[PDB]
Amino acid sequence: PQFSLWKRPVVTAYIEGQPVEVLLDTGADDSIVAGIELGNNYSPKIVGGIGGFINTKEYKNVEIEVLNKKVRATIMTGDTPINIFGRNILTALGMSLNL
Amino acid sequence: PQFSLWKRPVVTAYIEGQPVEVLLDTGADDSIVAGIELGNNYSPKIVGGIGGFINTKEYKNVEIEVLNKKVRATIMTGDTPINIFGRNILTALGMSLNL
Ligand SMILES: CC(C)CN(C[C@@H](O)[C@H](Cc1ccccc1)NC(=O)O[C@H]1CO[C@H]2OCC[C@H]21)S(=O)(=O)c1ccc(N)cc1
Ligand SMILES: [Cl-]
Ligand SMILES: [Cl-]
Ligand SMILES: [Cl-]
Ligand SMILES: [Cl-]
Ligand SMILES: [Cl-]
Ligand SMILES: [Cl-]
Ligand SMILES: [Cl-]
Ligand SMILES: [Cl-]
Ligand code: NA
Ligand SMILES: [Zn+2]
Ligand SMILES: [Zn+2]
Ligand SMILES: [Zn+2]
Ligand SMILES: [Zn+2]
Ligand SMILES: [Zn+2]
Ligand SMILES: [Zn+2]
Ligand SMILES: [Zn+2]
Ligand SMILES: [Zn+2]
Ligand SMILES: [Zn+2]
Repeated sequence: PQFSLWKRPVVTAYIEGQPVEVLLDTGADDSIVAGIELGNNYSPKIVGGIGGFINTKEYKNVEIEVLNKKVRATIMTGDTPINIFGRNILTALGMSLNL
Repeated sequence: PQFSLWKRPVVTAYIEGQPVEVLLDTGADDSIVAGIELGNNYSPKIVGGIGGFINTKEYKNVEIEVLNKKVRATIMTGDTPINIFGRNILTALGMSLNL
């Protein structure tokens, strides 16, 4: 698939079966999702964005389905205004930025 | 050129001739840089992300040299923690995000 970036590169995904809208974000190291409930097996993490820092819940080895692929990856849940798949997932998917 | 996303995609750009390192960010609609003064002809705007919001100043038709290309583009200035070249610049350069 190819994203020409005239529109946001947004897609739908499942995270442990939970449907989400996510932004493919080359500017993010991590993948941050709001709203989904992945349970109590997490570790707290601190994530910094353009405005400051948030606490997140880090879940390892989470099943994610996106772009017709299935991978395992780390998801952090917390208060992001847009759900983002960062480079930890983009690399698992084999994505690249090209010119 | 290809950015494989194992590392942050950061390159050196020249904005009105001054060198800045910038992050090539598909998750950003627009571009925001710190530490460079672009003057009194702007439109104030607020942008939001993780951690909250920041005040910015939006400048039009700014000279940018990056990835051996020269373009004229919209740039915001503000107290951003990292310099971001968002989709308005990536599309001017003809960049794409591919799987
Ligand atoms: C959260 C996204 C919807 C929007 N952001 C772009 C995003 O790529 C930022 C860009 C970014 C990068 C570093 C620092 C601040 C912001 N990355 C980010 O917040 O990533 C966080 C998750 O992974 C971690 O790795 C980097 C910071 C953490 S943003 O910086 O808030 C932003 C919003 C609007 C514009 N026009 C430009 C930038
Ligand atoms: Cl597009
Ligand atoms: Cl489009
Ligand atoms: Cl499913
Ligand atoms: Cl990281
Ligand atoms: Cl941490
Ligand atoms: Cl960690
Ligand atoms: Cl972080
Ligand atoms: Cl391909
Ligand atoms: Na003016
Ligand atoms: Zn398009
Ligand atoms: Zn499934
Ligand atoms: Zn949407
Ligand atoms: Zn991180
Ligand atoms: Zn992080
Ligand atoms: Zn971790
Ligand atoms: Zn030059
Ligand atoms: Zn400051
Ligand atoms: Zn392919």
